[PDB]
Amino acid sequence: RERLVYEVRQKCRNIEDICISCGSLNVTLEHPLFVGGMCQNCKNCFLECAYQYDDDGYQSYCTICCGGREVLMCGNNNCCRCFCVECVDLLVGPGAAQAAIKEDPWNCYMCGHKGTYGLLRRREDWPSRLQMFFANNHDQEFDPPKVYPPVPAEKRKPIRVLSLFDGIATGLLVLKDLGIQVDRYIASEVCEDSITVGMVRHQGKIMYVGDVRSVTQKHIQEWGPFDLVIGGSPCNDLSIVNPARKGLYEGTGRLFFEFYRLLHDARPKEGDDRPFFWLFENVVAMGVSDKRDISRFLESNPVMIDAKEVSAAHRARYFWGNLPGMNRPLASTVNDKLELQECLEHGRIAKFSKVRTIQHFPVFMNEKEDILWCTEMERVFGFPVHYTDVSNMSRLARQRLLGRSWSVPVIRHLFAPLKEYFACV
Amino acid sequence: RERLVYEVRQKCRNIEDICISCGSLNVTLEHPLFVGGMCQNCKNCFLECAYQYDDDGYQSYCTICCGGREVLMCGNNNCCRCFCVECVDLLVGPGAAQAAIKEDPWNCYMCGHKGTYGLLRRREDWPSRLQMFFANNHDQEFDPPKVYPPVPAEKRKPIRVLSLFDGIATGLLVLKDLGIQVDRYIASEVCEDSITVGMVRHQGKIMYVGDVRSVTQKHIQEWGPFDLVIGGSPCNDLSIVNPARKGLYEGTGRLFFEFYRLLHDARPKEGDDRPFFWLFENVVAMGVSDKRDISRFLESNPVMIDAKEVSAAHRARYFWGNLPGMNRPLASTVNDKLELQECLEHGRIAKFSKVRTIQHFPVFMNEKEDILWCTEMERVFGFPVHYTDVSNMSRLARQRLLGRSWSVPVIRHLFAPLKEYFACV
Ligand SMILES: Nc1ncnc2c1ncn2[C@@H]1O[C@H](CSCC[C@H](N)C(=O)O)[C@@H](O)[C@H]1O
Ligand SMILES: Nc1ncnc2c1ncn2[C@@H]1O[C@H](CSCC[C@H](N)C(=O)O)[C@@H](O)[C@H]1O
Ligand SMILES: [Zn+2]
Ligand SMILES: [Zn+2]
Ligand SMILES: [Zn+2]
Ligand SMILES: [Zn+2]
Ligand SMILES: [Zn+2]
Ligand SMILES: [Zn+2]
Repeated sequence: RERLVYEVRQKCRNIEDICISCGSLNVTLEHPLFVGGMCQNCKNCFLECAYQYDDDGYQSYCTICCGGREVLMCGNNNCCRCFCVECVDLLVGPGAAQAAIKEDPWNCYMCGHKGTYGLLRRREDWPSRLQMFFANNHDQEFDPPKVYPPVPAEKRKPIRVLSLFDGIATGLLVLKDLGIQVDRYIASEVCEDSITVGMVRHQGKIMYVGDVRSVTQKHIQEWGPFDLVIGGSPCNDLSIVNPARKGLYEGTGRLFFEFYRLLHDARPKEGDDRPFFWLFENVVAMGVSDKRDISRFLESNPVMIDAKEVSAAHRARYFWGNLPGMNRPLASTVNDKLELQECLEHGRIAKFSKVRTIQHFPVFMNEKEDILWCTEMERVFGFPVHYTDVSNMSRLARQRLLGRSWSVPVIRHLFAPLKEYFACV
Repeated sequence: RERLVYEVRQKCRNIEDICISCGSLNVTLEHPLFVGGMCQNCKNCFLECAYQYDDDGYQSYCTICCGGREVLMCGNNNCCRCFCVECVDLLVGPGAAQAAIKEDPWNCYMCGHKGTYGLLRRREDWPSRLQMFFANNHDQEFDPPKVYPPVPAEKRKPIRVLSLFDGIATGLLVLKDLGIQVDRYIASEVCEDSITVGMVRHQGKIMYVGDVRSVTQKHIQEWGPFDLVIGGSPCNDLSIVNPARKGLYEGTGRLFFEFYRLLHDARPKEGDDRPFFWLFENVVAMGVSDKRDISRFLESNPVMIDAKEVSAAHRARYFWGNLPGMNRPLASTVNDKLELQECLEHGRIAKFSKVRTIQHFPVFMNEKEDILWCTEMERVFGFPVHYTDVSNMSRLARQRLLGRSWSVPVIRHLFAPLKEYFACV
């Protein structure tokens, strides 16, 4: 693309007529953040790569092209973006990257105070375009989810939940917080610590099953009709945060199908018009063909929901499902804490306003750099105070346990219209 | 196990009380071919490894322990077994392997003419035990397939077939050979050569679809009710014959679920008691957890069927399904050719009686070593004479095309009782 952008700056080619990521001429889209066109292969790359972060908490690849060999990290607080040397040679000029390295307090171009440069200019409604960009994923066209008519209030009954990959029983907790009567809560999980957390916090009510692969269709039938089936595949191997990324499709992908199977096992037959609901959860840093196969099998379009809208964590997650109002915008109640500082312990001050979890140690306390405490990690994700202090487990394990979990106010947002279909306390 | 077999030969321990594969004390089974016990981990290893062959046409690992670091290949004609140096040190004695290397015309212990040795003796009903060994896979317990009562002859109608991973239309060909009227034959396939083969040989009757992943439930509904859904996942990546074995679960495993999905899409509802039948096919050289997940999802027990019983090829394949009489023993009609020589062209003589396809070049013609000709490969698998000579394709591709296919008399054996449920020509 060096010669093509030579012709762009000579006013012989429009920058909007060229794909600013790789220099392709097959322009179909516009680049959502900056000025230029966008080809489809770069859209797939952008889907996979944009929200991939390294162990330093900064982006794994360049923000522009979603590739790049050596990148520029950003000095500005809470910003995690990177711009590779090659991109800066076109849009800011030749040698601007090598000169920009030497600028010790440097701000990236999404954070630049001027907001206007010569060849590169920032497009104004970029957050709106970022939200629209996932609606722009009409390549995987699917039929709209079947809307079930509301059951009258006197006729409502307690909800029954099959919860696969339950973890620390975030789903049941949220259902309690919403005041929905829970007839029963069947849960499959294999990690003993998470089992214990659920046992204690939910007071023996949870009927514990073993591995998901031991659950047969006969099991599904004899454990009574289910009203709500929920689950989230393992995300630790999909996430770029784990240093030992042996594979992505291995382990986690197989377990996905387990959800798939039991979903069909729990689904009412056609002609049985009783209300039935399901939710699957996954990370945004995933493969495109992976995401397609998931969308193909669950026969639906993903919704991306980021917890930043309602909580103090960057937690962007896909939610497939047929719960009513899964698309509607997220509202943050006053109880929710949109600033990191409100979630800290007294005596601590946060330089950060959000913690990126999908400047390693986020806290300045007594002029020293510390990790968030376990009870604060609970407060960040919306869990009740001292939620995971049940058994005698190490801090590393307990942090890990909290880290995998669903963001509580997001899950409250999703589960809230179920109150219109089931009984209240 | 060296010290344990020291105590075995001192008449202080029974060889039947020790696992002769790895020396484990957790004896649950008996070794099917030879004298000793067998632990469960070695059973899983034996399931994965026994029918794995290298590119030389001989076994990938030792026959005894299904491991081994350096193996002894067998001199006897058509025998492909290998025995590693370590195994021969216990059962035949120390240094017997190094001395046995020096014996230039050497026979392995499954082929030895005496049939009786000191520590190792061959158990007599080993083929019967080999057949029973797959019935011995009761670890994956499942309910018996639902038997549908026979429809009266006057009421019978033409069969409708959804055929995924169709290849060269072996299924429709076999249905024609059985004289079953075929209302329609919907087929998904992506390889153009195989499409062409089916087009020509089946005279435009086949309605060709694209990739299986583009077939929706709506497609399944609007293409009319299906009476028979069949398919076999890609086996080239699972097979050890391809040198570039990057993975086994990638590509082929994902495509398996496609079958799974469309099967549920094509299945009649409960309460609709109309006859419906399905068949899935796969190779025997596969992983145990892979085989378990397949058995879990199709909710059935595999049947292993080897084509040697009815054809001139070693073609051991798993068949899941609910077709009546899928367990019953295979009969070879006089038309079928149990000897390789009958399948050769005139002027050729086969040293081999069977061709192992899952001394590379199987034929001595004019005192020279040659590959089987394409028309003979067709004759080996039971295809009609000159079946794949349709378009202008290379020999390597055309052999490959034939190689993937289902064995015709095996498929005839499976499909034969469908004549009791549908209309005849
Ligand atoms: N085979 C298996 N069966 C059930 N759970 C499993 C499993 N393998 C891994 N898991 C669990 O699946 C979870 C995935 S992340 C769980 C998030 C959950 N929604 C929460 O709020 O905590 C992990 O806790 C892991 O322990
Ligand atoms: N995505 C896909 N959709 C349909 N077929 C595919 C496919 N990917 C690979 N295949 C085909 O699946 C076949 C698997 S082996 C086919 C055997 C078949 N029963 C026969 O008699 O020939 C291959 O021919 C391969 O071309
Ligand atoms: Zn591009
Ligand atoms: Zn870049
Ligand atoms: Zn910045
Ligand atoms: Zn053993
Ligand atoms: Zn061995
Ligand atoms: Zn032999």
